[PDB]
Amino acid sequence: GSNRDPRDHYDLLQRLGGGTYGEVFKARDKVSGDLVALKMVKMEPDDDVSTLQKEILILKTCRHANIVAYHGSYLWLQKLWICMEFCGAGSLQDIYQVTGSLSELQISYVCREVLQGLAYLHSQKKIHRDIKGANILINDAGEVRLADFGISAQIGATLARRLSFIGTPYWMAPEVAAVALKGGYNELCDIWSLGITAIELAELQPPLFDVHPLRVLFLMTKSGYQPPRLKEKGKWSAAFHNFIKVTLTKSPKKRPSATKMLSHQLVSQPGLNRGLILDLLDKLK
Amino acid sequence: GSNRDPRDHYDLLQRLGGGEVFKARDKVSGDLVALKMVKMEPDDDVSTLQKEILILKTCRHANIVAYHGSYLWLQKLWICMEFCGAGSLQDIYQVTGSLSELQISYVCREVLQGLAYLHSQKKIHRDIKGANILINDAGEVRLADFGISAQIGATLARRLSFIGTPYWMAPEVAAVALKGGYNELCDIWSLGITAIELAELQPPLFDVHPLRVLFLMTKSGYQPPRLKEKGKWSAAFHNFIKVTLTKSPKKRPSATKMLSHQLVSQPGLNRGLILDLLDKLK
Ligand SMILES: CCN(CC)CCNC(=O)c1c(C)[nH]c(/C=C2\C(=O)Nc3ccc(F)cc32)c1C
Ligand SMILES: CCN(CC)CCNC(=O)c1c(C)[nH]c(/C=C2\C(=O)Nc3ccc(F)cc32)c1C
Repeated sequence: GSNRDPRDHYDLLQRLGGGTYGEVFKARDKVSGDLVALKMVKMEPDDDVSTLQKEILILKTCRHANIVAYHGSYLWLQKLWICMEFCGAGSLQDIYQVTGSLSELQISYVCREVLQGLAYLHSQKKIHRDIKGANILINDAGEVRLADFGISAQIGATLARRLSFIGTPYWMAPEVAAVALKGGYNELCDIWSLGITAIELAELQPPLFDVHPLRVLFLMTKSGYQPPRLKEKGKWSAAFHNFIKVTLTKSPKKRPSATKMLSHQLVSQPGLNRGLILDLLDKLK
Repeated sequence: GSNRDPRDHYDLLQRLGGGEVFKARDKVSGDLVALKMVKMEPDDDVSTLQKEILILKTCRHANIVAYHGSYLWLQKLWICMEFCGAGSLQDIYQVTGSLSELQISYVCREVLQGLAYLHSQKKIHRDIKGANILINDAGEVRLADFGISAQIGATLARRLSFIGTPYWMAPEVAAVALKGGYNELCDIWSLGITAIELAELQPPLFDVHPLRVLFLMTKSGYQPPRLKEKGKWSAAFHNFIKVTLTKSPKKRPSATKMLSHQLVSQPGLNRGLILDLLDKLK
């Protein structure tokens, strides 16, 4: 990247979102006039810039239609600015909080595009680790995009010990919870999270959203633990109930991959296109 | 690193611990080393492992195992390091029983020196415990690695935290299941749990389910653990435990500040205390 003021190339506009992790702002390229998203990562004076730089190189090497495009980065006065593709409708959580439940075909389309993104991430030896409505972006043309590629499947692989992770517990696979008492998870943890995300788009929250997050992880490690299910049987077709059953299979040895899931009836059926989301975006008035 | 068989330079002697480690001897110098072996799959990315190795090459301190080189051969990645003859403190205490207070004080002083270094290099260990603290035949103390960068997933527009063993994790690491993050002071808490582990042979609440231990750390009225038998230990050891086990990371002292504590500043802390403990194995 460059050590320069990003205002040299962009007009900084409205705050789109943020958290403790950092902020994201709308902006416009001064030359082209195209809108972009600018991730702003705040640094402390003693933070190691080289580690941030290393992460950026992953954005420079990975490219896919269903992951937000990367345009460049600016390090300036303890702020790291990352230029990404703008997605006008924000996240699916921003959309379903206004619009209400998504239709079965809208969820089918979302899942297909997210599986295309996951199949790519996984082939590049990355694991997303937090697939959920808030981390799936939608543009004005109704196209689906992941906000990042995740990070390497091998974290601390050279260490003589294992490291587990905590993403958002309601979307975490059982074997990630079990790393607190056993060893190992792999890229299939993202397939379970996609199944919870389908329930989250159908119903307006994931299963057990009112239970404490560490109790949700605890219940997943007990024997006789039953994976979650759609609460209304009649409202959804057999194909959707099966997609939920196979994506939410308890054992990762029996859970299908992103490539295998792209052959499932729910996401292989005709009539899945960006137009179904353009209909969802029309419900904002 | 090299793309060649490590057996070109090393005589492999013994399997040590399962993520596989071998004791070996250098063919030219005759010096013993530990060789870590990582099995790779045909489609694994080589650069990701070699990026990790570089971190190993950049960091150097007496209280972390020395790195000697690496070898890639037929989908096996080998990392050559300093050999620590007595193994881990857990391998030692499972035979010898409880460590003495002076032995614990010397161990903590040495680990704090390693952590102060590790933290100045912007790393976090994330799993300080007896099994991850090595001892050599001379009774010197070494961490088995330098940890990983303090920032993992920093560029992501989301919170993602990487987690060690629940019984040794700080309350703010448990709170990550609800909101926010944590910092390097989580290793100071883990060292306080390790001191109780070396004194009692188990960390606090070892019979409670690991996720239940973490759940209790997020509740209102949570109270940190203490040493069980008050009269066996001096007030300096009780105070060391009290300050390292400060619930709030904002009030918990740094490794540098903990190095001025009476327990680890007292005279007579040297490798001889550990040579005594190693005599109990024989
Ligand atoms: C439907 C609109 N919403 C109300 C319901 C408004 C709230 N949501 C919004 O403003 C919003 C918009 C319009 N874009 C983003 C985020 C990103 C974007 O565009 N490219 C990225 C690339 C990476 C990244 F990590 C985030 C983004 C948000 C949160
Ligand atoms: C006497 C042996 N004991 C039986 C009671 C314990 C068994 N354990 C043993 O033998 C043992 C010994 C003698 N060294 C190690 C490991 C390491 C070593 O030396 N340098 C490293 C550097 C990095 C690392 F990740 C591991 C090691 C073990 C497990």
